[PDB]
Amino acid sequence: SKLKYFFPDSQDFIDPSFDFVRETRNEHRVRQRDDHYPHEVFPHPYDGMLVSKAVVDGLGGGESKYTRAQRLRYFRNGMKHFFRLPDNMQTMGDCGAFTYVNQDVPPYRVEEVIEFYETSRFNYGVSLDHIIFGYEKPGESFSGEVLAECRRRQDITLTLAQDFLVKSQKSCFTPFGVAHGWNKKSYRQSVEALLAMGYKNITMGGMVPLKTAQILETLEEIKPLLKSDTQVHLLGIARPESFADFIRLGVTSIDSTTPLQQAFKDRKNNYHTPEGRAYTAVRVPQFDANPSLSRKIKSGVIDQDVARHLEKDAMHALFEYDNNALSLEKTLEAVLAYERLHSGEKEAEKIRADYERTLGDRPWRKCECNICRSIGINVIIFRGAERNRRRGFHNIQVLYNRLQYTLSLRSED
Ligand SMILES: [Zn+2]
Repeated sequence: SKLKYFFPDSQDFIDPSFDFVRETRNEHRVRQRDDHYPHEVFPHPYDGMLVSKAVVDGLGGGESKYTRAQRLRYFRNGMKHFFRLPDNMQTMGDCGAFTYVNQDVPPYRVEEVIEFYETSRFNYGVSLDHIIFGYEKPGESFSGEVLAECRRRQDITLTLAQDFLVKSQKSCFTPFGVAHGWNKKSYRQSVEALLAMGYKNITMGGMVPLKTAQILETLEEIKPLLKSDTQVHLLGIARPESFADFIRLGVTSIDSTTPLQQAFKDRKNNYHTPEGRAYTAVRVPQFDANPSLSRKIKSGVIDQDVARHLEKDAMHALFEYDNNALSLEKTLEAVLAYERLHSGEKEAEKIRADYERTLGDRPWRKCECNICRSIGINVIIFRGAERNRRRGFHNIQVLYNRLQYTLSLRSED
Protein backbone atom coordinates (compact mmCIF):
# COMPACT_ATOMS: atom_id res chain seq x y z
CA SER A 1 0.00 0.00 0.00
CA LYS A 2 2.52 2.53 1.31
CA LEU A 3 4.36 2.44 -2.09
CA LYS A 4 3.20 0.63 -5.28
CA TYR A 5 5.45 -0.30 -8.23
CA PHE A 6 4.10 -0.26 -11.81
CA PHE A 7 5.82 -1.80 -14.81
CA PRO A 8 5.74 0.32 -18.02
CA ASP A 9 4.87 -1.68 -21.14
CA SER A 10 7.48 -1.32 -23.92
CA GLN A 11 6.84 -4.77 -25.54
CA ASP A 12 9.18 -6.55 -23.09
CA PHE A 13 8.10 -10.20 -23.31
CA ILE A 14 10.13 -13.41 -23.70
CA ASP A 15 9.76 -16.39 -26.06
CA PRO A 16 9.33 -19.57 -23.91
CA SER A 17 10.08 -21.75 -26.98
CA PHE A 18 13.75 -20.60 -27.03
CA ASP A 19 16.21 -23.50 -26.92
CA PHE A 20 19.23 -22.14 -25.02
CA VAL A 21 21.55 -24.93 -26.16
CA ARG A 22 20.59 -24.94 -29.89
CA GLU A 23 19.54 -21.23 -30.10
CA THR A 24 16.49 -22.00 -32.14
CA ARG A 25 12.87 -21.27 -31.38
CA ASN A 26 9.43 -22.11 -32.70
CA GLU A 27 9.37 -19.92 -35.87
CA HIS A 28 5.58 -20.41 -36.19
CA ARG A 29 4.85 -18.69 -32.83
CA VAL A 30 3.07 -15.29 -32.90
CA ARG A 31 4.76 -12.31 -31.22
CA GLN A 32 2.98 -11.09 -28.03
CA ARG A 33 0.14 -13.60 -28.17
CA ASP A 34 2.47 -16.60 -27.45
CA ASP A 35 5.07 -14.74 -25.30
CA HIS A 36 5.46 -14.09 -21.55
CA TYR A 37 5.47 -10.84 -19.59
CA PRO A 38 7.23 -10.88 -16.18
CA HIS A 39 3.87 -11.45 -14.41
CA GLU A 40 3.48 -14.71 -16.40
CA VAL A 41 6.93 -15.91 -15.22
CA PHE A 42 6.84 -14.71 -11.58
CA PRO A 43 3.92 -14.87 -9.08
CA HIS A 44 3.86 -11.11 -8.24
CA PRO A 45 6.81 -8.98 -9.54
CA TYR A 46 4.92 -5.69 -9.63
CA ASP A 47 1.65 -4.19 -8.42
CA GLY A 48 0.46 -3.25 -11.96
CA MET A 49 1.20 -2.10 -15.52
CA LEU A 50 1.38 1.35 -17.07
CA VAL A 51 0.29 1.50 -20.72
CA SER A 52 1.11 4.47 -23.02
CA LYS A 53 -1.41 5.58 -25.64
CA ALA A 54 1.39 6.69 -28.04
CA VAL A 55 3.02 3.24 -27.78
CA VAL A 56 -0.25 1.34 -28.40
CA ASP A 57 -0.91 3.69 -31.37
CA GLY A 58 2.43 2.43 -32.78
CA LEU A 59 3.56 5.91 -33.91
CA GLY A 60 5.94 6.42 -30.94
CA GLY A 61 8.91 4.52 -29.50
CA GLY A 62 10.51 4.60 -32.99
CA GLU A 63 10.95 0.88 -32.85
CA SER A 64 9.59 -2.68 -33.19
CA LYS A 65 6.40 -1.18 -31.73
CA TYR A 66 2.70 -2.12 -31.63
CA THR A 67 1.52 -3.59 -34.94
CA ARG A 68 -1.98 -2.84 -36.33
CA ALA A 69 -2.91 -6.50 -35.55
CA GLN A 70 -1.74 -6.25 -31.92
CA ARG A 71 -3.58 -2.89 -31.65
CA LEU A 72 -6.89 -4.31 -33.00
CA ARG A 73 -6.60 -7.37 -30.69
CA TYR A 74 -6.02 -4.98 -27.78
CA PHE A 75 -9.42 -3.26 -28.28
CA ARG A 76 -11.25 -6.36 -29.63
CA ASN A 77 -10.55 -8.48 -26.46
CA GLY A 78 -9.75 -5.78 -23.86
CA MET A 79 -6.40 -4.93 -22.35
CA LYS A 80 -6.80 -7.34 -19.39
CA HIS A 81 -6.97 -10.31 -21.82
CA PHE A 82 -4.25 -8.70 -24.05
CA PHE A 83 -1.71 -8.54 -21.17
CA ARG A 84 -3.15 -11.60 -19.34
CA LEU A 85 -3.26 -9.51 -16.19
CA PRO A 86 -4.29 -11.29 -12.96
CA ASP A 87 -7.16 -9.71 -11.03
CA ASN A 88 -4.95 -8.70 -8.03
CA MET A 89 -3.05 -6.26 -10.31
CA GLN A 90 -3.95 -2.74 -11.42
CA THR A 91 -3.43 -0.55 -14.48
CA MET A 92 -2.50 3.09 -15.12
CA GLY A 93 -2.90 4.91 -18.45
CA ASP A 94 -0.35 7.39 -19.82
CA CYS A 95 -0.05 9.34 -23.12
CA GLY A 96 3.62 8.62 -23.92
CA ALA A 97 4.73 12.21 -23.71
CA PHE A 98 8.38 11.17 -24.37
CA THR A 99 7.25 10.21 -27.91
CA TYR A 100 6.21 13.80 -28.85
CA VAL A 101 8.67 15.80 -26.72
CA ASN A 102 10.11 17.70 -29.74
CA GLN A 103 6.70 18.68 -31.19
CA ASP A 104 5.15 22.14 -30.72
CA VAL A 105 2.03 20.91 -28.82
CA PRO A 106 0.81 17.39 -27.87
CA PRO A 107 -0.81 15.71 -30.92
CA TYR A 108 -3.82 14.22 -29.06
CA ARG A 109 -7.05 15.93 -28.02
CA VAL A 110 -8.08 15.38 -24.37
CA GLU A 111 -11.34 13.69 -25.52
CA GLU A 112 -9.33 10.96 -27.40
CA VAL A 113 -7.19 10.20 -24.33
CA ILE A 114 -10.20 9.82 -22.03
CA GLU A 115 -11.70 7.58 -24.80
CA PHE A 116 -8.61 5.39 -24.58
CA TYR A 117 -8.58 5.18 -20.76
CA GLU A 118 -12.33 4.43 -20.61
CA THR A 119 -12.19 1.62 -23.21
CA SER A 120 -8.97 0.18 -21.72
CA ARG A 121 -10.76 0.15 -18.29
CA PHE A 122 -7.61 1.43 -16.51
CA ASN A 123 -7.70 2.06 -12.74
CA TYR A 124 -5.73 5.31 -13.13
CA GLY A 125 -5.37 7.77 -16.03
CA VAL A 126 -2.61 10.37 -16.36
CA SER A 127 -3.49 13.81 -17.84
CA LEU A 128 -2.17 14.80 -21.26
CA ASP A 129 1.22 16.44 -20.53
CA HIS A 130 3.98 18.12 -22.57
CA ILE A 131 7.44 17.44 -21.06
CA ILE A 132 9.84 20.09 -19.73
CA PHE A 133 13.26 18.55 -20.26
CA GLY A 134 15.97 20.58 -18.55
CA TYR A 135 16.50 21.47 -14.89
CA GLU A 136 18.69 24.31 -13.55
CA LYS A 137 22.22 23.28 -12.56
CA PRO A 138 23.56 24.68 -9.23
CA GLY A 139 23.47 28.51 -9.45
CA GLU A 140 22.21 28.46 -13.03
CA SER A 141 19.30 30.71 -14.01
CA PHE A 142 17.30 30.17 -17.20
CA SER A 143 16.38 33.29 -19.17
CA GLY A 144 15.29 34.43 -22.64
CA GLU A 145 13.92 31.93 -25.14
CA VAL A 146 14.73 28.98 -22.81
CA LEU A 147 12.58 30.28 -19.89
CA ALA A 148 9.74 31.37 -22.26
CA GLU A 149 9.68 27.78 -23.62
CA CYS A 150 9.68 26.18 -20.15
CA ARG A 151 6.85 28.49 -19.02
CA ARG A 152 4.97 27.81 -22.31
CA ARG A 153 5.00 24.01 -21.71
CA GLN A 154 4.09 24.49 -18.03
CA ASP A 155 1.06 26.52 -19.21
CA ILE A 156 0.14 23.88 -21.86
CA THR A 157 0.30 21.03 -19.30
CA LEU A 158 -1.79 22.87 -16.66
CA THR A 159 -4.28 24.13 -19.29
CA LEU A 160 -4.70 20.49 -20.38
CA ALA A 161 -4.52 19.06 -16.82
CA GLN A 162 -7.59 21.16 -15.95
CA ASP A 163 -9.49 20.29 -19.17
CA PHE A 164 -8.74 16.60 -18.36
CA LEU A 165 -10.04 16.73 -14.74
CA VAL A 166 -13.31 18.33 -15.91
CA LYS A 167 -13.87 16.22 -19.07
CA SER A 168 -13.12 13.00 -17.07
CA GLN A 169 -15.73 13.70 -14.32
CA LYS A 170 -17.95 10.64 -15.09
CA SER A 171 -15.19 8.16 -15.90
CA CYS A 172 -14.38 5.05 -13.85
CA PHE A 173 -10.64 5.77 -13.54
CA THR A 174 -9.01 7.98 -10.93
CA PRO A 175 -7.35 10.98 -12.70
CA PHE A 176 -3.69 11.94 -12.06
CA GLY A 177 -2.38 15.47 -12.80
CA VAL A 178 1.11 15.86 -14.31
CA ALA A 179 3.59 18.28 -12.74
CA HIS A 180 6.54 19.53 -14.78
CA GLY A 181 9.25 22.01 -13.83
CA TRP A 182 12.75 23.35 -14.51
CA ASN A 183 13.63 23.88 -10.81
CA LYS A 184 12.26 23.10 -7.34
CA LYS A 185 10.02 26.23 -7.36
CA SER A 186 8.45 25.68 -10.83
CA TYR A 187 7.59 22.08 -9.75
CA ARG A 188 5.96 23.41 -6.52
CA GLN A 189 4.01 25.93 -8.69
CA SER A 190 2.66 23.09 -10.86
CA VAL A 191 1.65 21.02 -7.84
CA GLU A 192 -0.16 23.93 -6.09
CA ALA A 193 -2.10 24.56 -9.33
CA LEU A 194 -3.19 20.87 -9.73
CA LEU A 195 -4.28 20.53 -6.07
CA ALA A 196 -6.15 23.84 -6.47
CA MET A 197 -8.15 22.35 -9.41
CA GLY A 198 -9.14 19.40 -7.17
CA TYR A 199 -6.60 16.69 -8.10
CA LYS A 200 -5.93 14.24 -5.21
CA ASN A 201 -3.41 12.41 -7.37
CA ILE A 202 -0.14 13.81 -8.82
CA THR A 203 2.48 12.61 -11.30
CA MET A 204 5.90 14.20 -10.95
CA GLY A 205 7.01 14.31 -14.58
CA GLY A 206 10.36 14.75 -16.32
CA MET A 207 12.48 13.45 -13.42
CA VAL A 208 14.25 10.51 -15.14
CA PRO A 209 17.29 12.56 -16.30
CA LEU A 210 17.87 14.13 -12.80
CA LYS A 211 20.28 13.06 -10.05
CA THR A 212 18.61 11.85 -6.82
CA ALA A 213 19.58 14.95 -4.79
CA GLN A 214 17.67 17.11 -7.31
CA ILE A 215 14.59 14.85 -6.95
CA LEU A 216 14.73 14.76 -3.14
CA GLU A 217 15.10 18.59 -2.90
CA THR A 218 12.04 19.03 -5.15
CA LEU A 219 9.97 16.62 -3.01
CA GLU A 220 11.02 18.25 0.31
CA GLU A 221 9.74 21.50 -1.33
CA ILE A 222 6.38 19.89 -2.31
CA LYS A 223 5.77 17.99 0.98
CA PRO A 224 4.10 21.00 2.78
CA LEU A 225 1.28 21.11 0.16
CA LEU A 226 0.48 17.37 0.42
CA LYS A 227 -2.50 16.09 2.42
CA SER A 228 -3.51 12.90 4.21
CA ASP A 229 -5.28 11.65 1.04
CA THR A 230 -2.82 12.86 -1.66
CA GLN A 231 -1.23 10.20 -3.93
CA VAL A 232 2.11 11.01 -5.62
CA HIS A 233 3.65 9.15 -8.53
CA LEU A 234 7.20 9.45 -9.96
CA LEU A 235 7.03 8.73 -13.70
CA GLY A 236 10.07 6.66 -14.82
CA ILE A 237 11.87 6.49 -11.46
CA ALA A 238 12.94 3.45 -9.48
CA ARG A 239 16.06 4.00 -7.42
CA PRO A 240 15.82 1.41 -4.65
CA GLU A 241 18.40 2.91 -2.19
CA SER A 242 16.12 6.00 -2.15
CA PHE A 243 12.79 4.17 -1.48
CA ALA A 244 12.81 4.99 2.27
CA ASP A 245 13.39 8.68 1.37
CA PHE A 246 10.53 8.82 -1.17
CA ILE A 247 8.14 7.28 1.41
CA ARG A 248 9.24 9.92 3.95
CA LEU A 249 8.49 12.66 1.37
CA GLY A 250 4.96 11.40 0.44
CA VAL A 251 5.50 9.30 -2.72
CA THR A 252 2.96 6.44 -2.99
CA SER A 253 3.81 5.07 -6.46
CA ILE A 254 6.77 4.62 -8.88
CA ASP A 255 7.26 3.09 -12.34
CA SER A 256 10.37 2.18 -14.32
CA THR A 257 11.84 -0.24 -16.90
CA THR A 258 15.43 0.81 -16.02
CA PRO A 259 16.34 -2.40 -14.08
CA LEU A 260 15.44 -4.21 -17.32
CA GLN A 261 17.18 -1.63 -19.56
CA GLN A 262 20.23 -2.02 -17.23
CA ALA A 263 20.53 -5.75 -17.96
CA PHE A 264 21.79 -5.01 -21.51
CA LYS A 265 22.51 -1.26 -21.70
CA ASP A 266 25.21 -1.00 -18.96
CA ARG A 267 28.84 -2.18 -19.38
CA LYS A 268 29.18 -3.40 -15.75
CA ASN A 269 26.53 -4.45 -13.18
CA ASN A 270 24.03 -6.14 -15.51
CA TYR A 271 22.88 -8.72 -12.89
CA HIS A 272 21.43 -7.07 -9.73
CA THR A 273 21.26 -8.60 -6.23
CA PRO A 274 19.18 -7.71 -3.13
CA GLU A 275 22.48 -7.05 -1.24
CA GLY A 276 22.63 -4.31 -3.87
CA ARG A 277 26.11 -5.43 -4.95
CA ALA A 278 25.92 -6.42 -8.65
CA TYR A 279 27.72 -8.53 -11.27
CA THR A 280 28.94 -7.98 -14.81
CA ALA A 281 27.42 -10.24 -17.48
CA VAL A 282 29.89 -12.17 -19.60
CA ARG A 283 30.05 -10.99 -23.24
CA VAL A 284 29.65 -13.88 -25.73
CA PRO A 285 28.18 -12.38 -28.96
CA GLN A 286 26.58 -14.10 -31.99
CA PHE A 287 29.54 -14.16 -34.42
CA ASP A 288 27.27 -13.02 -37.31
CA ALA A 289 25.37 -10.26 -35.44
CA ASN A 290 28.49 -8.64 -33.92
CA PRO A 291 29.60 -5.53 -35.92
CA SER A 292 33.16 -5.98 -34.60
CA LEU A 293 33.40 -9.56 -35.97
CA SER A 294 31.54 -8.84 -39.26
CA ARG A 295 34.43 -6.44 -40.02
CA LYS A 296 37.24 -8.84 -38.87
CA ILE A 297 35.82 -11.48 -41.24
CA LYS A 298 35.35 -8.95 -44.09
CA SER A 299 38.92 -7.62 -43.58
CA GLY A 300 40.58 -11.08 -43.73
CA VAL A 301 41.76 -10.98 -40.07
CA ILE A 302 40.19 -14.39 -39.20
CA ASP A 303 38.70 -17.22 -41.17
CA GLN A 304 34.95 -17.38 -40.48
CA ASP A 305 35.25 -21.00 -39.26
CA VAL A 306 37.68 -20.21 -36.39
CA ALA A 307 35.41 -17.38 -35.23
CA ARG A 308 32.44 -19.80 -35.12
CA HIS A 309 34.53 -22.37 -33.17
CA LEU A 310 35.84 -19.87 -30.57
CA GLU A 311 32.20 -18.75 -30.06
CA LYS A 312 31.12 -22.41 -29.66
CA ASP A 313 33.99 -23.24 -27.26
CA ALA A 314 33.08 -20.31 -24.99
CA MET A 315 29.39 -21.26 -24.95
CA HIS A 316 30.35 -24.92 -24.40
CA ALA A 317 32.77 -24.06 -21.52
CA LEU A 318 30.14 -21.91 -19.77
CA PHE A 319 27.66 -24.83 -19.98
CA GLU A 320 30.29 -27.33 -18.76
CA TYR A 321 31.22 -25.02 -15.87
CA ASP A 322 27.56 -24.84 -14.76
CA ASN A 323 27.32 -28.69 -14.71
CA ASN A 324 30.38 -28.62 -12.40
CA ALA A 325 32.37 -30.45 -15.12
CA LEU A 326 35.07 -27.83 -15.87
CA SER A 327 37.42 -25.74 -13.75
CA LEU A 328 36.82 -22.00 -13.36
CA GLU A 329 40.41 -21.71 -14.60
CA LYS A 330 39.73 -23.39 -18.00
CA THR A 331 36.23 -21.83 -18.37
CA LEU A 332 37.84 -18.35 -18.19
CA GLU A 333 40.38 -19.32 -20.81
CA ALA A 334 37.65 -20.30 -23.34
CA VAL A 335 35.60 -17.15 -22.70
CA LEU A 336 38.66 -14.86 -22.83
CA ALA A 337 39.94 -16.55 -26.02
CA TYR A 338 36.73 -15.23 -27.62
CA GLU A 339 36.88 -11.80 -25.85
CA ARG A 340 40.49 -11.44 -27.17
CA LEU A 341 38.84 -11.53 -30.59
CA HIS A 342 35.60 -9.44 -30.45
CA SER A 343 37.27 -6.72 -28.29
CA GLY A 344 41.10 -7.05 -28.71
CA GLU A 345 43.77 -8.46 -26.35
CA LYS A 346 44.36 -5.62 -23.82
CA GLU A 347 40.57 -5.23 -23.30
CA ALA A 348 40.47 -8.97 -22.44
CA GLU A 349 42.92 -8.48 -19.53
CA LYS A 350 40.93 -5.44 -18.30
CA ILE A 351 37.70 -7.49 -17.92
CA ARG A 352 39.41 -10.68 -16.55
CA ALA A 353 38.86 -9.68 -12.88
CA ASP A 354 35.13 -8.83 -13.40
CA TYR A 355 34.64 -12.24 -15.08
CA GLU A 356 36.56 -14.15 -12.31
CA ARG A 357 34.09 -12.54 -9.86
CA THR A 358 30.90 -13.35 -11.84
CA LEU A 359 31.83 -16.97 -12.67
CA GLY A 360 33.53 -17.70 -9.28
CA ASP A 361 30.74 -16.37 -7.11
CA ARG A 362 28.11 -18.42 -9.06
CA PRO A 363 25.50 -15.77 -8.04
CA TRP A 364 22.82 -17.27 -10.32
CA ARG A 365 22.83 -20.34 -7.99
CA LYS A 366 22.03 -18.02 -5.03
CA CYS A 367 18.96 -16.40 -6.67
CA GLU A 368 15.64 -18.17 -6.04
CA CYS A 369 13.72 -16.47 -8.94
CA ASN A 370 12.20 -18.58 -11.73
CA ILE A 371 14.47 -17.29 -14.49
CA CYS A 372 17.75 -18.09 -12.69
CA ARG A 373 16.45 -21.49 -11.50
CA SER A 374 15.21 -22.38 -15.02
CA ILE A 375 18.05 -21.13 -17.35
CA GLY A 376 21.05 -21.18 -14.93
CA ILE A 377 24.31 -19.63 -16.13
CA ASN A 378 22.49 -18.29 -19.21
CA VAL A 379 21.12 -15.38 -17.08
CA ILE A 380 24.69 -13.95 -16.67
CA ILE A 381 25.58 -14.30 -20.39
CA PHE A 382 25.32 -11.16 -22.52
CA ARG A 383 24.38 -12.49 -25.94
CA GLY A 384 21.07 -12.12 -27.80
CA ALA A 385 17.81 -10.57 -26.68
CA GLU A 386 16.55 -13.87 -25.21
CA ARG A 387 19.19 -13.99 -22.45
CA ASN A 388 19.43 -10.20 -22.06
CA ARG A 389 15.67 -9.75 -21.46
CA ARG A 390 15.53 -12.72 -19.04
CA ARG A 391 18.31 -11.03 -17.04
CA GLY A 392 16.14 -7.91 -17.27
CA PHE A 393 13.25 -9.89 -15.77
CA HIS A 394 15.50 -11.06 -12.91
CA ASN A 395 16.40 -7.39 -12.23
CA ILE A 396 12.64 -6.53 -12.19
CA GLN A 397 11.96 -9.18 -9.51
CA VAL A 398 15.02 -8.06 -7.52
CA LEU A 399 13.80 -4.43 -7.43
CA TYR A 400 10.32 -5.48 -6.33
CA ASN A 401 11.87 -7.62 -3.52
CA ARG A 402 13.94 -4.65 -2.35
CA LEU A 403 10.69 -2.59 -2.33
CA GLN A 404 8.80 -5.22 -0.26
CA TYR A 405 11.72 -5.34 2.21
CA THR A 406 11.53 -1.55 2.73
CA LEU A 407 7.70 -1.73 3.13
CA SER A 408 8.22 -4.40 5.83
CA LEU A 409 9.89 -1.85 8.19
CA ARG A 410 7.77 -0.08 10.87
CA SER A 411 9.30 2.72 13.05
CA GLU A 412 8.86 2.25 16.85
CA ASP A 413 10.13 4.22 19.94
ZN1 LIG B 1 17.17 -14.50 -10.44
